[PDB]
Amino acid sequence: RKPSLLAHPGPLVKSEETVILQCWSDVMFEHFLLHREGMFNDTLRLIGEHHDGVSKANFSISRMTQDLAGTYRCYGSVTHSPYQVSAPSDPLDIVIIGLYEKPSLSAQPGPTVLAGENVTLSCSSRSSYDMYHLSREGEAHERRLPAGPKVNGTFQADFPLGPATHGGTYRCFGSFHDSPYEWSKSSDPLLVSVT
Repeated sequence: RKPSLLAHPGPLVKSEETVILQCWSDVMFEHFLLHREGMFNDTLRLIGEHHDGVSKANFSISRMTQDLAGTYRCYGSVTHSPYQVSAPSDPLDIVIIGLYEKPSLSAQPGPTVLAGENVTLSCSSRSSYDMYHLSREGEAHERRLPAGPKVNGTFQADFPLGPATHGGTYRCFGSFHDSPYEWSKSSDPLLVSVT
């Protein structure tokens, strides 16, 4: 069975700041394997610490650098079965943010709608970002879309939210094709409310 993987304080890290990745399972794993897919692929074996019912292991990053950015997954293991590991934790993208000008985030028809209204959030900027990333507070994986051709000055991606059900606070970021885990500064948060 797969462990959990979380970043403290969060997966979106400013350049040279710290982040700690933690693997944990209510299953008493002796060791955890933390695997990163990115510019520098690596798999680290961490010793599981037992904390009253929980087994967990940390991988601490003192200064966030692009070599540590990427998609991470954790596996739990036990020594009586050295050649087998648990199913993988859900992937967690550790990204470096705050590297470029923050984009603009707007909602159509607007940020306050009735349930069912078809809402679209648009991320835009004068910077020539190749991709935009949409983050919703409290929701795990960022959505992404390629920026639309420059419509004379502006580069933008339109994220459909579909018929409104639940509100949320959204933020967005731009990135370049050369580096999928290096993003701009966050747009100002947008609160979408649904009645």
